[PDB]
Amino acid sequence: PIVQNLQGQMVHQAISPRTLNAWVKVVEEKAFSPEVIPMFSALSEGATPQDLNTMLNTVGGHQAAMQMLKETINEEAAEWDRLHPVHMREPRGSDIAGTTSTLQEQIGWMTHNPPIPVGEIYKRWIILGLNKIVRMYSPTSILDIRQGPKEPFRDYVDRFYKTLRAEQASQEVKNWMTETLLVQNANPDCKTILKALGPGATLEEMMTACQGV
Amino acid sequence: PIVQNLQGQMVHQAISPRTLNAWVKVVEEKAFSPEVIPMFSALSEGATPQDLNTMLNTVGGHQAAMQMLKETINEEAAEWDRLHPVHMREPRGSDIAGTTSTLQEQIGWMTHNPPIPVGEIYKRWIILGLNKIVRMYSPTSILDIRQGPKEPFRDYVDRFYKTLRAEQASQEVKNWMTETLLVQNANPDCKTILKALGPGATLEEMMTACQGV
Amino acid sequence: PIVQNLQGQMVHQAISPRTLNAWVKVVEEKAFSPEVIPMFSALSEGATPQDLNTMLNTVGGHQAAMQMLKETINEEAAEWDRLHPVHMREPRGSDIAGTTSTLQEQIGWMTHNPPIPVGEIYKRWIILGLNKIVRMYSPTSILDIRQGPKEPFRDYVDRFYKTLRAEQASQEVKNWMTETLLVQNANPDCKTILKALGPGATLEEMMTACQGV
Amino acid sequence: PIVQNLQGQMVHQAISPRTLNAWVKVVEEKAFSPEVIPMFSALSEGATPQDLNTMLNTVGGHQAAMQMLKETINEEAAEWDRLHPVHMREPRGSDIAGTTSTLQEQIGWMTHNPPIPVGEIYKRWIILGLNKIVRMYSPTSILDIRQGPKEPFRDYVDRFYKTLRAEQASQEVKNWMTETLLVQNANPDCKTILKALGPGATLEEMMTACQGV
Amino acid sequence: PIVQNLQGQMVHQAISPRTLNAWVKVVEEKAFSPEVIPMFSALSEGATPQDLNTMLNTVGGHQAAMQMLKETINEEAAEWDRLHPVHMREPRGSDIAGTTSTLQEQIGWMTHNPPIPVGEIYKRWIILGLNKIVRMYSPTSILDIRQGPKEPFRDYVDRFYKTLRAEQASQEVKNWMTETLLVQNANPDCKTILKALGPGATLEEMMTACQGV
Amino acid sequence: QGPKEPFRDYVDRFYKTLRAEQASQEVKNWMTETLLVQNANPDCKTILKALGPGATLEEMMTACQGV
Amino acid sequence: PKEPFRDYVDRFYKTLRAEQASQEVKNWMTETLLVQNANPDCKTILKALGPGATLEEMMTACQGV
Amino acid sequence: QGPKEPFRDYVDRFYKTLRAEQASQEVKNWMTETLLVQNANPDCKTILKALGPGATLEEMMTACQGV
Amino acid sequence: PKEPFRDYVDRFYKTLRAEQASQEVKNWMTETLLVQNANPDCKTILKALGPGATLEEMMTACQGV
Amino acid sequence: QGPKEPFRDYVDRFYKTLRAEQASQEVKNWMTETLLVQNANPDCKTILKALGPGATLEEMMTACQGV
Amino acid sequence: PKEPFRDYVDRFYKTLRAEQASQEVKNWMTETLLVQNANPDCKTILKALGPGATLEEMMTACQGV
Amino acid sequence: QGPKEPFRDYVDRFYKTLRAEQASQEVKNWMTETLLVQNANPDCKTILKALGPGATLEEMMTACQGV
Amino acid sequence: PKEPFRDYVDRFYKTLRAEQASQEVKNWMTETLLVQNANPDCKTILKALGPGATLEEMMTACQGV
Amino acid sequence: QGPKEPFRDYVDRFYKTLRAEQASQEVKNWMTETLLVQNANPDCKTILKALGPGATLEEMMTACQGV
Amino acid sequence: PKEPFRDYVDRFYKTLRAEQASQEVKNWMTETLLVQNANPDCKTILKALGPGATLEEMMTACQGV
Repeated sequence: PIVQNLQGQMVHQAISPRTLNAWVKVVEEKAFSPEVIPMFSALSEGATPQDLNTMLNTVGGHQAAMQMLKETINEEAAEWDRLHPVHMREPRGSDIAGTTSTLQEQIGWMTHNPPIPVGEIYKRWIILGLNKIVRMYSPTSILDIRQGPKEPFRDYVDRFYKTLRAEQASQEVKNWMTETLLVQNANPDCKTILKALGPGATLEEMMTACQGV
Repeated sequence: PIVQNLQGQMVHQAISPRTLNAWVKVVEEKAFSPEVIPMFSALSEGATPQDLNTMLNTVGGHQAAMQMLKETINEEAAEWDRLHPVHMREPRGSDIAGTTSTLQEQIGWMTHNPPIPVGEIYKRWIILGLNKIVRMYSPTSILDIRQGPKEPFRDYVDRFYKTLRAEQASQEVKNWMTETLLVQNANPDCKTILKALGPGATLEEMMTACQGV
Repeated sequence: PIVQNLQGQMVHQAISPRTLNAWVKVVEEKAFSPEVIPMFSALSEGATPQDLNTMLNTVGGHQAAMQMLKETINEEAAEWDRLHPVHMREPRGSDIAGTTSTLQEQIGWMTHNPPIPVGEIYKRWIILGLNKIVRMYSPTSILDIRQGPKEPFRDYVDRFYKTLRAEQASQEVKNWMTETLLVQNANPDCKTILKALGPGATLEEMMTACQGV
Repeated sequence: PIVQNLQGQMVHQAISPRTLNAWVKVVEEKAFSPEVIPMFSALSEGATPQDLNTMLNTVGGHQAAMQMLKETINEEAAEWDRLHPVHMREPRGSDIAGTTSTLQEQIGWMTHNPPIPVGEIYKRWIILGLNKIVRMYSPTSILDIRQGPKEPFRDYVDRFYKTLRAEQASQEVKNWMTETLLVQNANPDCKTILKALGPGATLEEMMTACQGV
Repeated sequence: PIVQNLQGQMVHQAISPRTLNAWVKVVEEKAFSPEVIPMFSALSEGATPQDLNTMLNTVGGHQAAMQMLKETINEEAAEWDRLHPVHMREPRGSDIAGTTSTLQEQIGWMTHNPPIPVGEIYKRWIILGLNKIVRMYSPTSILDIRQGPKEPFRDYVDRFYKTLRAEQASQEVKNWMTETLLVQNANPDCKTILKALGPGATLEEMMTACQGV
Repeated sequence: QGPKEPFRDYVDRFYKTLRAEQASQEVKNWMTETLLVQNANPDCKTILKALGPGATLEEMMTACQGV
Repeated sequence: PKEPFRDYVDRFYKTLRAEQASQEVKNWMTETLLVQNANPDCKTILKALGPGATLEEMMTACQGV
Repeated sequence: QGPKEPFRDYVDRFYKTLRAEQASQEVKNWMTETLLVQNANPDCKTILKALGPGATLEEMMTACQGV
Repeated sequence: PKEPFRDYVDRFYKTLRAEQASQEVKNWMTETLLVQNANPDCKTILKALGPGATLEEMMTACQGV
Repeated sequence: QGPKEPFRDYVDRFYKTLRAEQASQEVKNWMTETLLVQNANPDCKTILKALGPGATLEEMMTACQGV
Repeated sequence: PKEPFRDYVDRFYKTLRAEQASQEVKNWMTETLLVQNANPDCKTILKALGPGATLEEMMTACQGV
Repeated sequence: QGPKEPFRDYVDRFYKTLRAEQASQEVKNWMTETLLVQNANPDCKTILKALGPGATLEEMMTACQGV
Repeated sequence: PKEPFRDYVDRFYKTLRAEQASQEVKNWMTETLLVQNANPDCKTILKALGPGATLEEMMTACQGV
Repeated sequence: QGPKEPFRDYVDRFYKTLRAEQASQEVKNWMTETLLVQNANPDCKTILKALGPGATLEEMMTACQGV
Repeated sequence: PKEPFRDYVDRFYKTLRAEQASQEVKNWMTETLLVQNANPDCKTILKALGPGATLEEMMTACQGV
């Protein structure tokens, strides 16, 4: 992170040891279940690119996942260099990625007016790679999720949304999936309740109708 | 949060990374079980509206829940604008919600004399939305909770109160529910013990009578 | 808590958000099992009455438990007013409870010479209420605890002491309970080993005799 | 702990609330399993005797364990007074134990040149008492540990070493126990593999030979 | 760690008590499962050799593991003394290991220009020893890992990679192991799917082909 | 509600009981909304739940007649 | 009896094109009679819509039961 | 208490034993309150628990006679 | 024998309106005799109230057992 | 797809249905890619998955004919 | 029928060395005929490669099925 | 110890073996205390454990004779 | 044989009041003979006390076995 | 290795296969050390593991002949 | 056949004290012949030591198999 020093000038604060341990727990124990993206996004709040690379040094070891992450970062760095050609110096994609930039360059950019938020930029490329990894480690297609013959509708909704949260689908597809597939893949008793609501039903109406089904 | 700087003037302290991770754990792993409201209320102590929005950026992803939260916030923001028409400037509902206000406006209001506690105000609108979400994700009506034929009365009381804590019921209804339904839905042996106490029984008397039932 | 400011004068430090979350976890998940009293006592180290009330705002919601806590606090506040009649001003019971006192009054009392430790006083009234609540939520009388026919003696000793720790019993009764009931309620094989030690046996002798029984 | 104040003079920092809660978790939930000694040793890093007594106020409640701890501390305090007769004043055993010494005496001793490290001294007496308690609560003699007929050798080695770590045995006895009993109490198939290594085998050779046995 | 003091000069900050407790949890509870190396690497960020030795004082007790660690450190210290003969003074291997160096020597080296990063050097020797220990405590050869007849391919990939992460294999061997053994040891149905991809398949292609197999 | 009981008869039983019930009007409001659906016959209950909680008694009867 | 509801509808509206009642009557005819002359199962399903149902609602609800 | 034993007889057994018991008056207080109910016959015990712990022995006998 | 307790009460008080003892006797009559002439099960339930029971307590306790 | 149905017939069924389906072109894109493989016959599905998602319909038919 | 695919290939190419069609024909002969004259199982496996398959792909795919 | 073996005979077996055992005197001290009780016959072992670890061999034999 | 140990003790001490040996003998008589003339089970239990046992220890140990 | 196969024959099978194997010399080193023991017959494998990984092929054969 | 290995050793060395070959031969005799004349099971166990085994290794390994 970045902290105002005793002289009032902004200075680096290293990402604290037990924060990195909380990220190591998230990488090692949750096996890229979709909550890894929220927890990465949270633990890296205000992280400089040096801090973000300090976190990715423990995605290393998951060498298949790390490869997908590195190539996604490189792909986005090239796309940055394409969208923003050459005119502190303005950061190139490798400067955003914290490989070629100095720490003082990173903090300078993040503390500029207007800010050049290279940390919270690079964090988007990393989150996009983590989305690819969460897809790879997903156990099921959304089309495989069906309600158990005695499964509570809440628990099926959780299985469904947890899977949907991993999918590649655009929001327009996720809307269609929510309405059609959540109804379609319910068990026949609960499906009968859901069908009676008609196509415009909110998830609130669906679940409140199916309490104790 | 808000912290007195080295100059003695009040300044922003960002909600720390591992605090946000503790909130991500509460959203992701506890599936809007009713303890999500206490834990939100605790983790957001002294949060500015910018901090609260930083926490809600991880209710996003639970898109059905996030919709209920956004529309509840907008509903309360309109109700604020109705209850407090136009006369720092006094905050409009979108200023309470931290969308249109600056961070310095938020801290200025929260540090005024008397304080204008826009953080601990907005936190009530958020908690009201989380109550709607906790209802939606509740597994059972309070009327579905019945003591198992060999369930310890303590464990049934916990199942009952945990469900009652999710319900929409006003306190007058919750009082009636406690006295009549907790007795009514006990198993017949324990119900016989509870009935013998009469209608005025405290929960202490009920549980102390039913130890080892 | 209370912290020496940059001017050297003592000032309030708010009980930190993730400390309150650790208390919410203790209230919500451990269901007033007896370790709730140690964890309350630990998390509230150096808490002012405003801090303690900030912690009790999450016992609220457990409305039966909260009622027992409020009436125990009020009972102790009246007993304080009785034991210390009217002569900073000396704190009345409601000043100890942090309802009628200002934060500066609370810190002034806690930092006086000699100290008037209104925080670590009020914390005793709260712990006394938590003892009543731990009794109510206890699953068994100490007289119901018997060693399983193949239960290791250590595990029965833990079940016994965990229950004994919840009981109302004075220390003289707890001594008698330890010696007579721990022997009496062992299974007949282990009971035979324990009886052979005679009445003066320490718990160390009992357990070291019963390793691998 | 001890911290350099803004004037550069050393001053007390109270053992933080959530550190005490992490110790309460270690005492309450791990039932004096042998890792309680490492976790006590870690959480009490740089603790003054006042801090250490603040931690032992939650071993209280485990009244049998607390008695063994108190009498071990008193025994060591007398042994200190014997080994160091009367000549800040030099600390007596009760000054090491933080009962008769002031906080400023404790910090003065710990910050002297050479240091008089009354905290990290007293912590040894406490750890010696915790060793007695870990023995009492041990479930088995080391002689009771035998490998299951299909138990992986790693898991038996863990059961064995975890038990050996609780035993009274001197290091010379622990060496003999490791070599003879770990071989002797293996199941006959794995025992056949281990015997083939001869008496000089390292634990590395034993385990690498028994992978997938 | 190392922190800039109020005078701007760099000074020691002790590795905080609850950080050491998080390491004790990692050593005691995770039984040298391979995530112990990431968690050591994370918790020891910026650790001086005195801090690292403070962490290794709780690998002590796992006396077989501690022996492998000590001899690996001594082996690397001798190799350091060989690779860097005698010319602050330049650190010898025992100065890197923090046995013969002073704390001020350690911080002086770590804060030099260019830095002499004795902490993040010594941490490599420790991690190399932890790799030996993780091998010893590994439950299986990579050749023993086979997919269950109904095991999801994701779960077999996790079992495989978790085992591969423990192995001695160089990266060239790990590449060959990934491609040939992951295919070879799949169950015959999933193996049929994997074989159809040909030898060049990425892990992404393998897993996306085997979703719901 | 009985296993074959017409919904108009069950409504009559319910409100006839509710007049004797001694709880306050606030509780009776919650009762009329929650219990009337909860204790309905499983077929009739399935019809009623599809109306949602805002339905009037007239609408509930109009839907459930002949179920 | 067991005629698919779309076929019963087609018969009904084909007849309603022929018989010559006034518009208010034809409205009432569709709304009451299309339900009341339906198969007993279909009639039971259709009454769950109440009196406001358009034909599209009736067909999408019934599905031939 | 026996499976058919009159409560007055069980009280006589209990207090006759309590006079021989060697524990202090503090323990005997706890005994008279806790054990007398705990070891009562399950029917009689069900009557006694409904009186609550503040009941006198006279009240306990007055309630349990003829159970 | 098995008469519902409300009916036994009604018979008793209907009789107590007729027989002419003084008020102190009538008080004692309700309190002792309404219990002691009850059905044996009802009598067993009613004695659990002790001597202080009003008729409302007696009826709400017994419920016809 | 049927247990013995030729893949060209299943493709005809699928796209004939897809023309009647009322969802937007964005959804239909996702449908044509995902559902066509997902609902294929297990043998034919095994052939299709080996082509990967980038395969054209012509390639899918060319592979699955005679499966 | 059940001849191992390598032996069928060897027979085919041994024959293709003898019969005298032009190069474009020989290319088409290997590509179409080596598949179309294969055993029915082998033919089924080989068509999964499409028309671009080299002989090395054909043999490493078929493995004699 | 055998299922019927007199404790004096088991002590003779044990110490006769202990003289042949090659471990150091520190280990033999731990052996004589721990193993002698641990490997005793379950009845005899129950007698021995009640003496506690500080008992002498003479006391152990004096207690276990005729068990 | 199966006589409760308290009764055997009472017989023994009643006899020891009568027979006229000197005090050192009477001490030895209680200590050795009260054990050695006991029932074989009682004797087995009592030897577990060793020679130092007072009569109160003997009775509280034996309990009539 | 076969259930009765002489170790010299299994070594010949293994290295004859290893010459055909297309992996690099680094992989073949790991193969010769790991697989030769791992795939040995359970009796022969038990002999081989007792030699440890540093043993030469000559030592492995010298130990396993006649197993 | 089934003779305990210590007894076979004792017979062998008792004989080796008598027969008069030179020292290099006696070394080879102990090393090869003590194994090769052993019982077939013992011989199988002993070859697992290789040629370097001293008699103490041979006895502590074999244990009479």
